[PDB]
Amino acid sequence: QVIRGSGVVKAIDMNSKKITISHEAIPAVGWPAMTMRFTFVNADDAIDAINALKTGNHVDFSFIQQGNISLLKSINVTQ
Ligand SMILES: [Zn+2]
Repeated sequence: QVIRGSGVVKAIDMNSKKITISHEAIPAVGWPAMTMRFTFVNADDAIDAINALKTGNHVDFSFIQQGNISLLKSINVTQ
């Protein structure tokens, strides 16, 4: 139920708490490569996403599915 992904951060919205990630195929849930919105709960996850947005560096992340909400459980940026 914890799903892992990778991609590039393309957008962040602090009102909706949404990180837009252009992610790779995720075979565990049968999703193709897409640009999709993930919800963050913690300022740390947002600050990692914001540094990824600046650099364009690849990001690894995990989330769970609640319908239209993909809830971020972790995020790592890679220099
Ligand atoms: Zn912290």
